[PDB]
Amino acid sequence: ATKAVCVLKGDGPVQGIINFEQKESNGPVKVWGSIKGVTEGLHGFHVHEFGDNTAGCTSAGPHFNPLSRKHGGPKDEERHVGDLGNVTADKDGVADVSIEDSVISLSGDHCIIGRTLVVHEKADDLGKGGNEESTKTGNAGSRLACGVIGIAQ
Amino acid sequence: ATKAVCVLKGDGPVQGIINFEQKESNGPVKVWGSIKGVTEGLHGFHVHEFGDNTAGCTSAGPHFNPLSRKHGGPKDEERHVGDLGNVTADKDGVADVSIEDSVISLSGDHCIIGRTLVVHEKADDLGKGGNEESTKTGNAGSRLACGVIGIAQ
Ligand SMILES: [Cl-]
Ligand SMILES: [Cl-]
Ligand SMILES: [Cu+2]
Ligand SMILES: [Cu+2]
Ligand SMILES: [Zn+2]
Ligand SMILES: [Zn+2]
Repeated sequence: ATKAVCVLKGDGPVQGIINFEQKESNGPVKVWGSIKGVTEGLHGFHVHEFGDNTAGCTSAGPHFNPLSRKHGGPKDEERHVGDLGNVTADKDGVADVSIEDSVISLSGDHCIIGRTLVVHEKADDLGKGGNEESTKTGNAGSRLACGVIGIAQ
Repeated sequence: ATKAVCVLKGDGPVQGIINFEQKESNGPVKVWGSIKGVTEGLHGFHVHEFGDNTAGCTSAGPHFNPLSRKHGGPKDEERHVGDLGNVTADKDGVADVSIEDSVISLSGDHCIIGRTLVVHEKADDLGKGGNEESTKTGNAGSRLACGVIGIAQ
């Protein structure tokens, strides 16, 4: 299988390790791991275009959107390639991440390797929020931690 | 694509930002930037196989070596793809990096996107030391700082 990994860090207490595995060419990508230091509830979770952390998470730019679509949720046909929805933290501030997605890839034009994974302050409204930002960013707010997605063994 | 970036970090603090640019896929990659916090003199400088920083720089594994060749200097035919030689720090502990390399790439099978850039404790002996490690690691010693190479705007 092809594999990738991302270490999430930021300016505050949020940190985690996220794994990716794609067993078959153009097949589903399994995304799993854990994030700690976040508030209980849902937090937006996306791949952003640039693997640039020079000024922290802001340097990663907008959502990864090679097909020029509107923002949505991962279950929607209308979404950015990088739109992985929300992750959910428990009362301890720990989110167990377990996603399977077939729009991201670990090769080709939808490849996410070398791009940035970002966990946000607020929930992503999945494009359902009724204001213009909703179909751009999902209103997920500030970037609490990020990392560059790297090739894994 | 045509640009990449890497934020190097390690204990010291050792800190740097390294940029990569490739005009066309059949051309060389320019590698430039600055590294601070290291001892005066030459330090080994390589792309390692994995973009995995989970336990720091050790997690990046061996030099990026898709052809299974021996370790060398950047000028040599017999080298690893990731063998970028040495960078040189001044009395103030700052290295100004300025390399052009024809073997690394920002696309294709020698693509370094999603891999780890590492600066070392010691100089790289370019495979011309007397010992068996010379033609594996160049005897560059510990890993002072690293980061994952990301796609840049
Ligand atoms: Cl959802
Ligand atoms: Cl040299
Ligand atoms: Cu995001
Ligand atoms: Cu090295
Ligand atoms: Zn989006
Ligand atoms: Zn080498």
